[PDB]
Amino acid sequence: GRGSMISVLFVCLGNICRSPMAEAIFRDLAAKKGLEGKIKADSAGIGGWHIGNPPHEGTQEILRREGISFDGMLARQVSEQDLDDFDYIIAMDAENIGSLRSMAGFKNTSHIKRLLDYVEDSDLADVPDPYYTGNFEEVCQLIKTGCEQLLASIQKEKQ
Amino acid sequence: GQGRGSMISVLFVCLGNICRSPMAEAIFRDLAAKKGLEGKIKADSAGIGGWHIGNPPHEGTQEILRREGISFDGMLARQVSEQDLDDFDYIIAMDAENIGSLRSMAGFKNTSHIKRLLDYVEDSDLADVPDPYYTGNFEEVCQLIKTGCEQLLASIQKEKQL
Ligand SMILES: [K+]
Ligand SMILES: [K+]
Ligand code: NA
Ligand code: NA
Repeated sequence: GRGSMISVLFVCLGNICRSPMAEAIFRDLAAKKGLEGKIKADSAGIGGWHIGNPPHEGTQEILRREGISFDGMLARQVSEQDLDDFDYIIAMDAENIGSLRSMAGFKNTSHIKRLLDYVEDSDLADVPDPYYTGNFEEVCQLIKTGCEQLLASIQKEKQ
Repeated sequence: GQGRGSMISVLFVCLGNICRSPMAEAIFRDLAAKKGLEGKIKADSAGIGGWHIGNPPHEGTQEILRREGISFDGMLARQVSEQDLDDFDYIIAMDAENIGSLRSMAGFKNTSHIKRLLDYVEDSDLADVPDPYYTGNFEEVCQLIKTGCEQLLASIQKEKQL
């Protein structure tokens, strides 16, 4: 539209469960708002065990039932450069925040926030890691509402 | 129980290494001494960030420690490094952010020995020790760190069989 494309990076630990789910859901929400030419999403993980792999089967199953594509999505590890490239860096939990701030040397981190920061009220602050819980349904609900509220916040602030 | 064999080492980690981890270091050391474990367990602290390197603990923590009649002679802030991960048997973080920072630092190194202090208080929740550098509340940090160190020491005594 007017000016540069907005970019959003979702960050979790493995970049196989949470952040890919968020990337795909957010992308789908944006597409439906007709914003695909104005906002772009990616994800990445703090850790590197899963680099190059498709999302966890649990996340694939969730997305499939939502009818959301995830073709071509494959884990990658966040880098320092990502901090400069992306307008919004959206962590899943407090551990991820700690990782990102330390990577940034505790400088220029105002754009690094948790997904549930965008959900007013909200009992939870963290999206739990289902690699450990097994609870992909809970994650899906938390990520859906978080993405809806994040998109609205970006839509407001940037247009 | 146990100086019988190699010394067990515990590193307490917070953000600045001036408020929480020094308080935990001093308190935990005091608890270990009371149990007669000075010859078996050694504690240290360190911070994620580097703003306060070389400084003594925050005045609030000094005041708490004075009240508890616990010494902190020679305790001076330092920043945690990769080598600390391999050196210490236990790495005990004050909050989830601290854990995440240590994870970013670890690379391919094992991180299974990195836990939060209040993970050992089974089960309170509170899970995080609040940062009094920001909150201004040294009293609640003292209470949390006392109970956490008590449970931590008991867990180590059970695990290492003293
Ligand atoms: K990715
Ligand atoms: K220290
Ligand atoms: Na940026
Ligand atoms: Na070790």
